[PDB]
Amino acid sequence: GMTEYKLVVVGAGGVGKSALTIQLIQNHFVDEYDPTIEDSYRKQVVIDGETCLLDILDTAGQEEYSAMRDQYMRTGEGFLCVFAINNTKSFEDIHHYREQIKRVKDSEDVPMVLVGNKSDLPSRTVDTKQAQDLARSYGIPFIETSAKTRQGVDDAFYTLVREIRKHK
Ligand SMILES: C[C@H]1CNCCCN1c1nccc(-c2noc([C@@]3(C)CCCc4sc(N)c(C#N)c43)n2)n1
Ligand SMILES: Nc1nc2c(ncn2[C@@H]2O[C@H](COP(=O)(O)OP(=O)(O)O)[C@@H](O)[C@H]2O)c(=O)[nH]1
Ligand SMILES: [Mg+2]
Repeated sequence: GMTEYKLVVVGAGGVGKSALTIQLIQNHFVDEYDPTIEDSYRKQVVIDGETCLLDILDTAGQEEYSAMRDQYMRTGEGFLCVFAINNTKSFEDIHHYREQIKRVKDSEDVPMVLVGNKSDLPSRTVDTKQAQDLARSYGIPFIETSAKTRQGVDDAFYTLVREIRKHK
């Protein structure tokens, strides 16, 4: 049977969660996607020669710590924690996203990748060393991406699948 991997993309509003998801789905950069739309999208891909089905939840909206939202997020098998390299606040939020993921999964071992998006921009405020060091602190991979140019997009999603495979 073809394995399906449920991946959830999280991070502050405006970091490029939708742009990254749509680059994976459409193979096209979408600079404008209603920031309120939270939805899921599937794609069949080959990852290391194995054809699998990805189901990508692109999160959006206000925080809500409720039984129903926790249940929806608990469906995720792996998470991309996305910040933008020109937005320090988005980077400072990362620990909170990781903490909430571990809380809903009730696990100290949740497949996760740190993603530094907007790598095409010159306006960097978060050094690559700081981001690599954050991923090292938490023992997770770090991928530099640009939804604009497609830099890192497969690397981010496919690495997360590799992390789910290691966990399962
Ligand atoms: C960084 C904080 C600090 N608070 C002030 C506003 C900014 N923040 C903020 N904003 C918007 C969203 C989130 C946020 N934090 O986790 C999450 C996710 C989706 C991640 C996956 C696991 C769970 S489980 C659950 N119920 C969630 C929810 N809602 C989440 N989303 N956090
Ligand atoms: N230059 C650049 N802009 C990006 C990139 N990804 C997203 N954007 C822009 O960042 C803003 C937020 O993107 P969006 O995908 O809506 O973020 P979301 O709120 O996390 O879903 C929009 O103005 C996008 O055009 C990227 O990699 N590079
Ligand atoms: Mg969005």
